[PDB]
Amino acid sequence: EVDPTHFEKRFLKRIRDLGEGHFGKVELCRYDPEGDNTGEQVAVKSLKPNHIADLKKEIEILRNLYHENIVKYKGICTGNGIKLIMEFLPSGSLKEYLPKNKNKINLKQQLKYAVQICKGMDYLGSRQYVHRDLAARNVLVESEHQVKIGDFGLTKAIETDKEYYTVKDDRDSPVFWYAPECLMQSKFYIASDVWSFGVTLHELLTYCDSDSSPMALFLKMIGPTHGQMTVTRLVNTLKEGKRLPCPPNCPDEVYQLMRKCWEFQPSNRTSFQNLIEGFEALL
Ligand SMILES: Cc1n[nH]c2[nH]c(=O)cc([C@H]3CC[C@H](CC#N)CC3)c12
Repeated sequence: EVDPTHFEKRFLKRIRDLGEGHFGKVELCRYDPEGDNTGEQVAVKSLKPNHIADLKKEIEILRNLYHENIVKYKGICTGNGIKLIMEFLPSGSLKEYLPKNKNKINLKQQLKYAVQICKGMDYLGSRQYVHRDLAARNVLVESEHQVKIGDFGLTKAIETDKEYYTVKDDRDSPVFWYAPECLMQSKFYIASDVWSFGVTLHELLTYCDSDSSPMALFLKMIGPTHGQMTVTRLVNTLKEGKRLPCPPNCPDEVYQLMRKCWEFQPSNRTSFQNLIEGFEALL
């Protein structure tokens, strides 16, 4: 019998590199058994040359997630060493899509994408998981009307009888998408992911312009060349009460909901289900 989720490594042939996430690297590949370039194009995540247990945990997370605004698990490709086979969204991430499609995508469509991310993140949060990496580069574009969350490499399960995941390894962390308690105390909540959405929402409203990215804007405020002290400087700036400014051609009613995602203490911060009600009211 043939398992459809069991992808043989020999048939799987590469096309291009799509992205790389700390240790795992994601490559576009054509799975073509018959050998005439008629095969299905699939996204193929695998380890950069261990973090096999981390990838195996990521695989088992994604396999059991079923949601419209979350990327589809297609299968696995297994000597040891394992590869995660996902569906291929050709339009790509918001980082690549939004700059190239400013004419098609308007504020009304941007808020629809924003709701769809929250619906994916609320589904994720309700299943006792914490994402730890919500940024525009990880938000994929299925079509002009649909977006999906297309990476779960830093996704971890919230522990037993506790409201946060105690972070151990944090070498390459997106510090400019991270809330103060993640930077300071190194313990990641669901309310932390709301902060990360707030920055993703800013990225979305700015059409993922590199000149006005979160990294670029924070570096303009705190200082461009401080290196090792950058993160402690970044906290001290957020302690004073200095947030990312309102994007150009962004309403205050949108920006105020974005500001509610960046309240200092997580206990008095807005949630995803609350944000859906906020955006839909404007729609
Ligand atoms: C899955 C995935 N399926 N289809 C796609 N098309 C893309 O252009 C990019 C991707 C992904 C490539 C890997 C990055 C990881 C990061 N940071 C997320 C985005 C995918």
